[PDB]
Amino acid sequence: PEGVTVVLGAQWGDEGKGKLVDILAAEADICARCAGGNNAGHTIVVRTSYAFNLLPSGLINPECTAFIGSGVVVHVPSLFNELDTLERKGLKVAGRLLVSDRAHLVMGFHQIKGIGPAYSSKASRSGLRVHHLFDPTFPAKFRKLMYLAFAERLRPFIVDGPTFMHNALSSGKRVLVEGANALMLDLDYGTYPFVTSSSTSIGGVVSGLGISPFAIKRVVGVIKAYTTRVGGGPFPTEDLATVGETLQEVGAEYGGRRRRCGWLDLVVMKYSTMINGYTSLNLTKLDVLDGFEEIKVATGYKIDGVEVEGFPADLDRLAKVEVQYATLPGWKTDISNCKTYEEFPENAKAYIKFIEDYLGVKVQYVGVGPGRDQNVIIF
Amino acid sequence: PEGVTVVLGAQWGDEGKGKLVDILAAEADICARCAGGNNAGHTIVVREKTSYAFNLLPSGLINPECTAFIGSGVVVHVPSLFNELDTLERKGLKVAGRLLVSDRAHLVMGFHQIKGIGPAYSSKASRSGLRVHHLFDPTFPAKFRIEMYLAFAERLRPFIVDGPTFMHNALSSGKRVLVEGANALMLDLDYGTYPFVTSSSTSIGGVVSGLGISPFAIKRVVGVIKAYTTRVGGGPFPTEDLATVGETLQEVGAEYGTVTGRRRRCGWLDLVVMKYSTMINGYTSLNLTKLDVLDGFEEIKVATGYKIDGVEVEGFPADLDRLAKVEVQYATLPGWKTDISNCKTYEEFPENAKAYIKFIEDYLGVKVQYVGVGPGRDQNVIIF
Repeated sequence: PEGVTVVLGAQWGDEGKGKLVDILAAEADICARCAGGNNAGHTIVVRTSYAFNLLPSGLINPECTAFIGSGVVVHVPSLFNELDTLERKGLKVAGRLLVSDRAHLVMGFHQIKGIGPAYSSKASRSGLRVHHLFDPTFPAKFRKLMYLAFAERLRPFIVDGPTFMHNALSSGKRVLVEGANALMLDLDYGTYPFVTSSSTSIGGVVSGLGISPFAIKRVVGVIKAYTTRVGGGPFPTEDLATVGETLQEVGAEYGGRRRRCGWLDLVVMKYSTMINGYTSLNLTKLDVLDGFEEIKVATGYKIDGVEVEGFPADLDRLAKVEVQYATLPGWKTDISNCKTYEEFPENAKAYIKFIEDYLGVKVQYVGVGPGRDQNVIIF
Repeated sequence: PEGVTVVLGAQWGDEGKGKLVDILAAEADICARCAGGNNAGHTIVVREKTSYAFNLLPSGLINPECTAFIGSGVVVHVPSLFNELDTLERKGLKVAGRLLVSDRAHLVMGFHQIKGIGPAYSSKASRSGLRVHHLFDPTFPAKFRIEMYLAFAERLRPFIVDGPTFMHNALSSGKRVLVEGANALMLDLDYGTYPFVTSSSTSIGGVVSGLGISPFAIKRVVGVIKAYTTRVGGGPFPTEDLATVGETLQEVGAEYGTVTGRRRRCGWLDLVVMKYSTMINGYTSLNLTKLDVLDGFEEIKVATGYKIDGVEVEGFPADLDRLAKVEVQYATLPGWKTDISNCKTYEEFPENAKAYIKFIEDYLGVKVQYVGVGPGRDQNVIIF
């Protein structure tokens, strides 16, 4: 598919989008970050473990060019620390990495991790951008609150972002975008104030790459088969007993701190679908439910007996929600080695179909194990 | 077009997008602001003449059956909102009851203005900002660290909606939505002449984000391009004319600040800017405005390229020092030396006004659909 394929986290993050991106990166010329900081650290294992944080994980495909868009905020020392770690693990990066000269810089005083403060300076228009590193007045306006050494290593990566991307699109490149974090952590549309400091959604891709909405061809939402959260604020399907602990342990849901775990929440997913306009879904970690006799799925919110439309901006109202559940029979079998849709147990299919039918969006990829190879492509 | 039609300023603002909005609002069910603040002062005149100032509110309200929507991406100063609203109604234009505001829009507070748009977007990024739903939150006074905003809260209540749902329902039931971009592309927080830009997106991405919709829902994006270039702020301005061309554009185009009275910086049409602008926004067609301002020009220059040290510059430079050293390549086109203000079809245009339009079209590869040829409401030409 010529043009732009986008991969977005659909919930509150850690959905495990890495394997999909890796699958998709094999058919992509360019892999790009459009927004956010080095705040969505994640690892993928290949034949050897590769850590990606600021850099597009599509770099695992050797013929891919990686691109950092103008919407990103960049901590230069972390960038090179991350790059050097990858190359000293045998992955050639330097000849394939391009950085928009308009991306903003996370400074040392920003970490007094600094992503939020960097986006704050940006809004203030007192922030410094990548092109400032080659500006002879850089030291002066820095003092108004070593990089020069980094500027030299960075110099050959620098491009004019709008131009690079336009040329890519014009010459018919297939471009893959890796969304940072996830929808419910979006600055506008997430559980504010428990969100990140920038767009995590599809608009952030249009803004962050400076492209036409017309160039977006696919938007694949990554939906974990159950829900997790890291931060505070409400979490309607959270389980604080045995179910929560089983999800925690079987799903290896830790950063070292355990993640909050809960049933799948399709009220969240319906709102997420509304904002992002998913063309298909990646249902991940489905194997984590292999041992469950029964599986509940949130299908509705009520307050004082009346159906609640959409997702509430007010968190006290969100806290008062009474969750309506569907209960689905488990499959009680190891699906970790399924390789076609047809090998799925009947109740695993039913589970996928329930999600599809509820959301009106087809499920295209299914992650069924921790390994790179452990996926099912449905169409 | 069922779905979203967007109107975006293509240069550094003040292109005169009002007549276009007025034209499009007549065929729109909903008119929306998606991003920015009360920062784009603009007026519409109707018939024996009466002028309506729109700032925060969609000027699409000039069509009486149209519903106005303020998106989640907007930053809102509530007292200004009601000052503007009451003035429109006290001139006989009914607004209250056609106006809906996303409960996720952020609030411009008084201490932000010590206009406050920037500081409000700064609080948003810090996630310490207050949003519209907070006005109905009993902890509002606590985290403020007032009596007037609670009074405003009550007037505000029947306007408040869930933004994503309202827009989703609108698109589902086939409503025609018109989005009025604020300011212009070269003032975009990412892509403009930073730091001489506004504090948010003025471009097409800000629409997708600010209304919380799918890129697929965007049907048309009409760029408003003034027949010459103006600027208000500091920083470089490649086609700026500091002499007689500048003063003539300034005077004939009435290029004075809305409230400040301060003359705008004026220069030739710059298509290098427009090529870059097109690149970001992906215009489906163009609105060429104030073409009549060139009616008295014997020759008209148009920037077609930038060079630095004799070598052509691709795109637009992020570095302003590099922009400042740009040496501009101009084409020179013969004027038409005639009054085009009463033309009402393309065919009535003088041969050299047609040439000017075609030159713009051929250079940018985007067709010109509307041409403004005078200050009056009626004074425009629809080409197709």
